[PDB]
Amino acid sequence: NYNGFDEHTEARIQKLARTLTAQSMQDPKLDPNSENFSSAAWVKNMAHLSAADPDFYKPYSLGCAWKNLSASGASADVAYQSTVVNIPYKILKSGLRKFQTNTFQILKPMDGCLNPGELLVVLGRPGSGCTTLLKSISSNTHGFDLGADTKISYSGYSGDDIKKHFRGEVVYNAEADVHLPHLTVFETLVTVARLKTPQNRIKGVDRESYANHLAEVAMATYGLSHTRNTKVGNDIVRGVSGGERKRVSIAEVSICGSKFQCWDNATRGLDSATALEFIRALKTQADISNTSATVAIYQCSQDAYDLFNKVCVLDDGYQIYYGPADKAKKYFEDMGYVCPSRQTTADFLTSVTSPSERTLNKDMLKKGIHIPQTPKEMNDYWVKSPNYKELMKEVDQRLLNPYTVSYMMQVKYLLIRNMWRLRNNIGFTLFMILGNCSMALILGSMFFKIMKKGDTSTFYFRGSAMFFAILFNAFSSLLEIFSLYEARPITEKHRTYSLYHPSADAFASVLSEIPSKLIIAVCFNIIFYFLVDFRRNGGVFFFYLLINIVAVFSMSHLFRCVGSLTKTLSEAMVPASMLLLALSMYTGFAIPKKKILRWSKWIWYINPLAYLFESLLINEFHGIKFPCAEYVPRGPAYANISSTESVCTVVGAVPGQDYVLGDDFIRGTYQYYHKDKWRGFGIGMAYVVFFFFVYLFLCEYNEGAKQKGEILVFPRSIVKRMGLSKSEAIFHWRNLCYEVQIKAETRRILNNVDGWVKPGTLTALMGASGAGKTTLLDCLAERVTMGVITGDILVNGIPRDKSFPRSIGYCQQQDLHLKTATVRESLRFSAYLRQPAEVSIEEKNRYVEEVIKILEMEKYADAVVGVAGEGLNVEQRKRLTIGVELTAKPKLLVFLDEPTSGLDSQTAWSICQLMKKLANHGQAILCTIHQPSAILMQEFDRLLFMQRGGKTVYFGDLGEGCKTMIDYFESHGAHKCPADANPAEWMLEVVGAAPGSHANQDYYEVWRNSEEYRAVQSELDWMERELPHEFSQSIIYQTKLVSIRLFQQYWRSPDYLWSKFILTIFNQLFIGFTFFKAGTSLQGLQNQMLAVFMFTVIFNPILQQYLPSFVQQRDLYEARERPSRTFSWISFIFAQIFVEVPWNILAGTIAYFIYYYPIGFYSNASAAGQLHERGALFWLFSCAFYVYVGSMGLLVISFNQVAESAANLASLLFTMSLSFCGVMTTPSAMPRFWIFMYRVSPLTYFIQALLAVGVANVDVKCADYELLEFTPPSGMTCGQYMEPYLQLAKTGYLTDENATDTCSFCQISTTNDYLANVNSFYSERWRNYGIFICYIAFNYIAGVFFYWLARVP
Ligand SMILES: Nc1ncnc2c1ncn2[C@@H]1O[C@H](COP(=O)(O)OP(=O)(O)OP(=O)(O)O)[C@@H](O)[C@H]1O
Ligand SMILES: Nc1ncnc2c1ncn2[C@@H]1O[C@H](COP(=O)(O)OP(=O)(O)O)[C@@H](O)[C@H]1O
Repeated sequence: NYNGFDEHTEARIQKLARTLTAQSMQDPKLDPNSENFSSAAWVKNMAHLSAADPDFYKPYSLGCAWKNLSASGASADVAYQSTVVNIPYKILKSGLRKFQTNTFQILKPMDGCLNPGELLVVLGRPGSGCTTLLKSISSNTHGFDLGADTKISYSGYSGDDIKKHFRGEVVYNAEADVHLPHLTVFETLVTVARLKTPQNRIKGVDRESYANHLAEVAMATYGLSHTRNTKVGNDIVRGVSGGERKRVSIAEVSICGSKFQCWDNATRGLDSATALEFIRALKTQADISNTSATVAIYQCSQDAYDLFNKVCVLDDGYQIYYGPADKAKKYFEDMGYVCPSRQTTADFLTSVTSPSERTLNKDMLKKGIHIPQTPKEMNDYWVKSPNYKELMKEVDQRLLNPYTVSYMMQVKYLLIRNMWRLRNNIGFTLFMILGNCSMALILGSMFFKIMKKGDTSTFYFRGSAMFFAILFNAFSSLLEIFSLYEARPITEKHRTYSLYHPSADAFASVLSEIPSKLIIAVCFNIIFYFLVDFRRNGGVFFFYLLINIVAVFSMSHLFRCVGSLTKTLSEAMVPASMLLLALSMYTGFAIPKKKILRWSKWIWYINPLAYLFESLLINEFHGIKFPCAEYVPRGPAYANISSTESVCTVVGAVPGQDYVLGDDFIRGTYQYYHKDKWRGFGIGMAYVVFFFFVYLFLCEYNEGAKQKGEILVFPRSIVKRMGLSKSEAIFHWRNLCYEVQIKAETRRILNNVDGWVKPGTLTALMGASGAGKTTLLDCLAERVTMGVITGDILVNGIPRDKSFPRSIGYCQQQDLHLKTATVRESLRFSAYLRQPAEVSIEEKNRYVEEVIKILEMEKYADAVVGVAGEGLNVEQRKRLTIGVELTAKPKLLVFLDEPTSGLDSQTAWSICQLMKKLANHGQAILCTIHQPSAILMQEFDRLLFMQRGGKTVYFGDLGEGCKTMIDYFESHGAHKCPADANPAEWMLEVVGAAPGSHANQDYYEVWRNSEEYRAVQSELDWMERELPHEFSQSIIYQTKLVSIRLFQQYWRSPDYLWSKFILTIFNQLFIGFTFFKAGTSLQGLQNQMLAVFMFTVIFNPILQQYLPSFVQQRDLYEARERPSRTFSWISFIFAQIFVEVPWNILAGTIAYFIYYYPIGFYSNASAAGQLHERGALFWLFSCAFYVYVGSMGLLVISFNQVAESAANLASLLFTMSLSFCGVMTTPSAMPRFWIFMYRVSPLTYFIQALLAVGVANVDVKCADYELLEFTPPSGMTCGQYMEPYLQLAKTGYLTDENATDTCSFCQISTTNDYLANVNSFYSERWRNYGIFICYIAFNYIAGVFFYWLARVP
């Protein structure tokens, strides 16, 4: 626990000061070693030492005064939900409404003043304008605008002053949880203390020693010195606790030296003890550094409220009170509202703004004196108050009278921090290194057997191997965008502190990835270059290595720029995919620079990979003569030949040559000239530098954070215009015990628990964290999977059946609903699937309307659930949860887990009122309650109080004012309950884990031996004597409803569908028009092969775009719908399949139309008289490919938990399939080992069939440079000369069969002969289609099976 600078921390800070000064030496009030030390002065000295630099004019302390502070913002309309059809018009409308609005008064004029060293607390129900006030007084006024009369002064400096010259002294923190998960607390603080060492003025101690001491004192002051070596952690990363993480925020801003602070959601997710610790850390900072700190908080504890100097109270943007915290209660008591004895003053002030919870004074209503009731009247009363006169007499008097370290040091310290991140999360780094190296080994091994010979038969494979080398080197670095997005929030926070240039963070993040890039570019390249057997000269190898290093750095900087412009990785996967396709496909291998069309030659000219690949090919081919592999006149009749009467079958060949010069081959095929060897390096370095600087400039400026109104979405159709079933049976349990085996061998978590719930009764379940409240609720609701349960649960004395889970409603604490569904649609979905099938749908609709009316939500009964930020809010989301569990007509009970937790006192009271209403309608509610107020506690009928380990201490009716419980506890030697004490806190103090957690005795024993225990046992015996289809709907009906809901999710998911379709359109149109009418020359056929190959590379983006949808539906299902027995996993998976399939078919049809015809396959079909059949088969293959991408996404996401891991696995499998497809290396040249991968990969059959359907059954038309030129023997024309050869090699043709001087010879006479080399046959098209369909079926079946394995209990 943290007690706010208590003597412990004074001693520990003296220890730290002794350490520092002894190290350095290697007035007595400030001397660590001599007696009479004062740690408070010591730390305070440091505050001066960093603030009072004679060269930095930062103020010692900033107050704040503000009068007439009005804040207004653009009115909040109802934004109709975006669907996949209406979003284009929405976009156009938004564009016209942004180029060519009425306002809402967020905050009515306010006054106030916060002096240095004071704590201000802002109270008010959500929506009252607390966040806007904090942003206004801290000058973070973006998304709204202040009035012309607003006068705000920071002890002389205007808002326009701190906004420029002192920004970072005035800080607003919407959250105190944003941190870097993998840095330890000490690392997180020492990096900041290094960036904030006034190092030009400290003498006698190394800058690092002083930074260490400063971070150590910051941990000591704020109670974190135990977490020195613990990872700061996160929600998903275990580490320090939430309270300790918020105190790390406090210590970090303390080191940063801010003077005016605002904490908006300070104690979100914190129980009273931890929230009080946080407020105590703020108080410690206030009196150690003189920092005025404002906070907005909910359910402020009285012990936490006492710490606050001043209170501001808001109501609908009106200021009802501003003054000392200890006078607010009395001020509102004079106004005419009476505080119930057991109400904390924070709760009293916040409830005075709640028409249904205020207790107006009757005495002043006897004499008929006016009491303001509406917020306008309360403000009109305050402005007339005498307290307002005092406050203004102070505010008037108050108004009438960049970085500590250089840029290089900032870069150095942030680089050290980045390395700390790397070695604290090394696993990802090792994954990158080893995955790249192993892909190197595999893919290079694929090239092992063919490069040994070194003949001219290896030229295409040399091209393709160099293509692989450059692509892999270029795109290896792309995993660091994850770290970029992970660090952006922290960079923004540290920017709002005048802590460092964001350019410094960008530059340091670039530098921290160099070691990984070099390790990869060494290991991968050594393995690949050795195995692929490129030129063995050391010089050429090192030139290759340098080119690859330049490639990786250029692409890393380009995609850092691309990621910088985007907000989330999902928003970047589309443009990044477009750039990836362009760069990869115009690199010079998929389409030689000769073959590129006039419309897209500029792409090749601006592609750094193009020049780098040119340099690589020049390096690999230049100057080495390759012996010939086969000459075109061949066989028996062609043994006696003169040199000039036979060529090599390769582009650069010359008749009579024993070899081909690689230079000629590249000049002819690619048009690369040795004079361009070093141009590629120069241009690559130019782009490296330019995009590095663009990345810095983008990270420096293009950032922002804007405010937004709480907007309901209300689907467009709406926007155009705009009883209960009694719980029937008693439920009870007896001698219930529970055990697990995970954290220990037979670790008990519920121990001899017993009790009951009856119709029309509200029973609270209480106990400190742990104590198995949620565990007991899960055990009773038959909701647990692990552990074993003994003791008997019963309904009317009979064991609970196997249909029991459908008779109980269980409202989970962390409610989760389909974010696209509306409230009414969600309720009706719940009713349609859970209520009995014999009930008509009209009756279910009527009941849903009745439930909507009961819970008071017809004002938002057609609102979209949305997210926590937009759509519904916490209160309305909890109301929807309760309604969803109610609309299933639970026969027996409604279990509620912590329905109030996380809310403010007024909405928690509204929830408790709803629960009491339901218990009055006839329901039987057993709700778990966490740290309730006395007013909330009063509403409950019965109480079941447990100790840690689920040891029941008191079961019974608590009675009025909790008097029965108080009497039971007092009558057994408990210390009495003070008349102002909350009874729940009192009983957790009597026995529990509350601060002061010592119990004079163990009260489980007292219960066991009590009178009430025997009363409970007698009643439970009498109930035992009183006793005298796993789903509600058929699997088909469940699948119908679930698939309908998923279709309504895809529709209304415009981002997913439109990213899918525009990615398909761009990628496929770009492939089609890059190879626009590629023709039927020998290079044309190869270009069409590589085009059909590029068609597949849309695999990964489509799968990754898809996976989040399944993950969302899966989270909803597993969390809520599975335990509720709403529908079976069969229905869930079949919906995930049926919905995905049609959209993928549509995408495949679009791709077919924009790919088949532009590339020219249709003319190839027509010339063969096979137009319609080949077109239909090509369209079938396109649709099958997209359906296959969907099915493989399902297969990988079925058993994987996170989407990213499933995407990585799918990418690995697709890489294997594509690499061994037989296109980058023919199976003949493949090593004997890898043929299995060439047989099992679906893309072999897909691409073989698709290229056969594209180019087969037409005549080859060799281009001028492709034709072989030689001369015939004496006296015979080339027809006679070549006739014997054509007799055997039944393919090839002569341009002039009768020519006698020199003849041009094309190897292949028909595209079928070329395809046979690729092993693609037009006779196997339908067989290959069948094989691909079987692949799709296997994917879906295996995905269903793996979901049943890894996920279904
Ligand atoms: N442009 C705008 N900016 C901010 N709020 C706006 C705007 N337009 C309307 N509002 C509304 O004004 C009210 C101001 O409340 P504000 O969000 O400032 O405090 P709060 O919501 O009580 O605090 P918290 O965000 O901590 O819950 C909100 O209900 C919001 O929906
Ligand atoms: N991984 C686990 N395996 C087995 N039991 C667990 C595990 N995690 C938590 N528990 C048990 O479940 C309890 C958490 O739920 P519970 O305590 O009922 O919620 P609350 O703390 O709100 O009452 C813990 O006290 C612990 O005894």
